[PDB]
Amino acid sequence: TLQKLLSYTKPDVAFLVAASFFLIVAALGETFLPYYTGRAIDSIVIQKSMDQFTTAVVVVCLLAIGSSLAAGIRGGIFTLVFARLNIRLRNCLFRSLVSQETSFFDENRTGDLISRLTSDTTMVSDLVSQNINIFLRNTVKVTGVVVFMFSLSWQLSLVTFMGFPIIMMVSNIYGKYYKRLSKEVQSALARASTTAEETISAMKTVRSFANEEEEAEVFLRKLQQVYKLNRKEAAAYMSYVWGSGLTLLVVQVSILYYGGHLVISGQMSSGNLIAFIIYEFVLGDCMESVGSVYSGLMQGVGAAEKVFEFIDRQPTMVHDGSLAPDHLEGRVDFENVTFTYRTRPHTQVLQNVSFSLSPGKVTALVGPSGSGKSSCVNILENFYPLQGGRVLLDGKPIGAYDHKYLHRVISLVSQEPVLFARSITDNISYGLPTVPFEMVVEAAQKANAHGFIMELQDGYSTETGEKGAQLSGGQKQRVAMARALVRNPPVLILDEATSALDAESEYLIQQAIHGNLQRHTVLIIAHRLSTVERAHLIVVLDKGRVVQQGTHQQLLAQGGLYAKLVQRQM
Amino acid sequence: TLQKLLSYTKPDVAFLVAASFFLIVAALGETFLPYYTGRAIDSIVIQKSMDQFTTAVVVVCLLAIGSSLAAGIRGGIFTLVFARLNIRLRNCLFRSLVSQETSFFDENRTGDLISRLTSDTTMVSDLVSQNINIFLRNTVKVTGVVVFMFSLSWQLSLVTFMGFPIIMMVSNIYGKYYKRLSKEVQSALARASTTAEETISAMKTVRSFANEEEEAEVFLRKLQQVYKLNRKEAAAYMSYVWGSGLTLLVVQVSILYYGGHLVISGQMSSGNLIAFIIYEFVLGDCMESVGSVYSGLMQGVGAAEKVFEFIDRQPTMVHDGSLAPDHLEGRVDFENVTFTYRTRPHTQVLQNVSFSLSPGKVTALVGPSGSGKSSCVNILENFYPLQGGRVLLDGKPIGAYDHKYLHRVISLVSQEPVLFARSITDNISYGLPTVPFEMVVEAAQKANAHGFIMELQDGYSTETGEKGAQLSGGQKQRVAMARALVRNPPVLILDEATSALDAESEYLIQQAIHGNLQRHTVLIIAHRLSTVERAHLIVVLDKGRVVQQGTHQQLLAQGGLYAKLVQRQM
Ligand SMILES: CCCCCCCCCCCCCCCCCC(=O)O[C@@H](COC(=O)CCCCCCCCCCCCCCC)COP(=O)(O)OC[C@H](O)CO
Repeated sequence: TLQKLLSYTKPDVAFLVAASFFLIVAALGETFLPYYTGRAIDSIVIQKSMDQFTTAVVVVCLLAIGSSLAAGIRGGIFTLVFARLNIRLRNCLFRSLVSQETSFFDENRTGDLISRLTSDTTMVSDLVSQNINIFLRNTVKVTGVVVFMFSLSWQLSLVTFMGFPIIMMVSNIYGKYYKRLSKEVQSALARASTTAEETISAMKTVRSFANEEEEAEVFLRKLQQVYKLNRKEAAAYMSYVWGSGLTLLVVQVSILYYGGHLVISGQMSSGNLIAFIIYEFVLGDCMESVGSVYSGLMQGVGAAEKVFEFIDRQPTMVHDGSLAPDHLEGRVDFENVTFTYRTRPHTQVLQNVSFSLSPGKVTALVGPSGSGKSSCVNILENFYPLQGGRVLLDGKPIGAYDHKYLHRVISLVSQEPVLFARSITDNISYGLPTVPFEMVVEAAQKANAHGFIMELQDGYSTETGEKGAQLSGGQKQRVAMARALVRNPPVLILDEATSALDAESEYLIQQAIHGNLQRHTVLIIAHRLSTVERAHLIVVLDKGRVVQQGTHQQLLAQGGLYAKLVQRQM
Repeated sequence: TLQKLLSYTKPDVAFLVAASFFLIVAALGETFLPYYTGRAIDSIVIQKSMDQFTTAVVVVCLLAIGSSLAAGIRGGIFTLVFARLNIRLRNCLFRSLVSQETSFFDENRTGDLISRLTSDTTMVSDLVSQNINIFLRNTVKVTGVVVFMFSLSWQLSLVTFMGFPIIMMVSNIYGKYYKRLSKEVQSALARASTTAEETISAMKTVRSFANEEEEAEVFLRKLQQVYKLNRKEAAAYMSYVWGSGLTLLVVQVSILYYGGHLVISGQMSSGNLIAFIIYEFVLGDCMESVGSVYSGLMQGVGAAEKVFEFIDRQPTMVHDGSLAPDHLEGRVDFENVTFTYRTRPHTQVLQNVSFSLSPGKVTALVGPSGSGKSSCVNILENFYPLQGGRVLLDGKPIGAYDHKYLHRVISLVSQEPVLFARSITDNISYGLPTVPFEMVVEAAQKANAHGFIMELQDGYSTETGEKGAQLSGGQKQRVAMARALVRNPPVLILDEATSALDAESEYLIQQAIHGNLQRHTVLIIAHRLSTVERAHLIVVLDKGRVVQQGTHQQLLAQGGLYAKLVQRQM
């Protein structure tokens, strides 16, 4: 997958080569430093002079200042690459995530698709800011240090290189054993704590049995076992500290003592021995840090397969519409449509339904509250495709009209009309470009929204603050109705609350003034039967099939599947 | 606090004094080491001989071995103190988190009252062990190091003490500024992620407007602000590294050069210069470690307050009642009780109810399906207190009796009878010990619990696996029904949920043996109006006063609110 992660850095090679060059300079400065420290000490003790001027100068000016400056500049350019990579991953992932067909969002969760947008992209940008930085820096420094301490005195080099594996071996053995015993104690305490968790979380029954003493005592037993487990963990820790400490001591004193014999023999200088000891410590620390960072880098490159998982997934439907004639009537028809989801294809919610809607006239819908009525709402909004059948808007199917045009000639208001945390002069005129104020005023009046709006804390621009949860259901549905009416839509798809505790004048006036005195091929989805009393063609349905048509007077006349419900209401 | 926290270590004084002494020894050895290292280098350079061998000995054996062994023993004894303190706190906390009156369990949560237990007692023991370890160790070692590097050469100590505060001040300044800018960048990225989250989490209403593109654009610009906020953070990081590095360098080079002149002038000996530089490094490291760890210690004692608020919180309702007669009659009478909650004391959910149960005679209780009927069982089980009224039980009220004897005379069967993770021989004697297994199977046959026990995959003594889901509704109902008979209770209580998943076999076994044949003053709080199949009395009340009594044939005659329920339902 690293053939991809390169391609999302290809517009950053300028920053990358600048940062890499200054990284290499920083490492070389910090690995040429100890040799000249050794030359300084040797200039003190061997030739007692003021050659120390020139050597302290060589240390302080070029090597030290160069290391510090290059370190700062490498830090700067890597922070810049971090932010630019973060921004471009977030933008590409979103812009190709918000263009999937809705069944995508029905399958996958929402907390997961926000984890994969904040935390995962943070990890896959730290993979290039931090971990590759540290790993490459310390690799260059380790190579430099090894070559130096070979050039200085290869006897001590051979000694310490036969030495370091012994330290690593004993430390790793005892550390792994102690870690195992520590994990065992942690698991024992959690298992012993789950009993207290349950007896706390179900205190009613225990109270009913007067059995609290025999829960304190079982906790005392299930804990008093952990102590006898823990003594062994203490002993293992003690022996681990002894083992690591004494092996490190033996290697270090062997180094210093062989070095002493060399310096007295006359095969080195005091400066080169001090240089060798400092190089030994630097090599130890750098080996430690390189060994540490591999966990983080493995975790990062594992996280880099969640972003690229979604950042290019082909959508399963195309919005290939082209037509957009400005003049419609609104002949919503259905041609034996049967529809099922993509989540459970064997169950059925609509079977060969074929019912029409007369232009410019109300046409409600109702069912047994157990069959699929909402599914006709979700099919007409062109969310999901169809299995069998076809739907058409004034002759041509809805698969042919232009996308924004199609959802501008239809509308929707629903059971839970969500209002995004914005201004109410924006929530109303949501999807269409900045229509002026007076149209919004006429719209809010035409849904009894303008009533309360002027009585809020500012009027129209009262942004729906407090994380967008301040308004109540009545104003909610009325402002939603205002939102659909702004577009002047030839069709409308309306839904009604199950409690129906609102003013309720809006729906009857929609059957009377809002949609009856104008071209509005309104459809209704009614749970509360307070609107059955007036309609045009109540097409009651069940099991995904049409059973009755015509006015609900004939439903009362042919009292099948409907007259049973009106007695269930009273 | 600190005083009680000390009072919960009082049994550990032996372990504490032993570990403290060994901590002192380890710190003293590790601070005596570098002086003798400097003496070794001295003997290499100044008087080139094998007088070095004495000093390599006095470094490798005494100081190094002693330091490492003492560190091992200190680590071991602090692990033992950690586990003992953790155990004692958890035991005492759970001992006094189960003896509180149940209103205290209603008010508080249950996720908190386990997170508190586990993680907070972990923190309180971790405070003492880990951080008093680190703080006390580094205090002793820093005192020793300062005394030495004053003993060696005082001009050098005065120069490095003019040096270290300047390093600390410059690092402090620039680190504060850089952390400020990094925090602002994190906040801006989180804000833009929230504006993307409100569109991910509300996809359907967005799709309804063909408004994904403007959402992608809003996200793009809300990101392209972060880049401009981030360049300033890059410059802050640059200057932070430059400032810290250059100050540290100037201090170090001034010290090394002044030491060079000191060695040239005969004022010192090169071994003491190496000793002084090693002491400078050690002192810097330990100062940084203490400066890190004080914050963790303060956080630890800030968490250590959450335990002692519950350790000795006195219980509200004390079960000081102490009485247990041999035999009894079993006449329960709710006598003008004035019961009141403590979670919403404005309302009076039960005010002066008056009705008496009869020995062996069923007394069903149903109500208006919204009013307070579910409280009577909690009144009977002596959960909550009561202001006025006295439930007289055979000469004495319930409050006078023994706790265990009380809940051994009375039982209950909840709606969803909670059954903890045990075996189905444990549960059928929860509080009652030393039960013969044939009594268990007999009192399981009396409620038809023998059915799904033998066919379950382990025989009789099957453990309730998967955290209590290997049984179902009617199963666990028959289980709890088997519970309420193993104790031979002269009083019984029952309840049942609105689902009524059992196929009415519960009522067949109610009227079978322990409702008519055996003497059990059965009460019942039944939904769905199913208990009217048979009754020896019926109480229907509302909010404290009883409106209807007598057998249900009077309820047919006195058709108030009752005869309409059987016809409205289906
Ligand atoms: C960083 C900016 C530097 C600017 C220039 C300053 C010039 C003076 C400093 C020289 C540059 C060194 C830069 C990198 C060094 C980092 C590693 C380090 O500091 O290690 C020292 C400190 O490491 C420690 O923490 C020491 C603690 C243990 C003491 C070790 C004693 C000798 C080992 C034998 C004892 C055996 C027991 C071993 C237990 C670890 C080791 O001291 P040394 O005496 O070996 O050499 C230092 C030299 O004399 C400076 O002039």
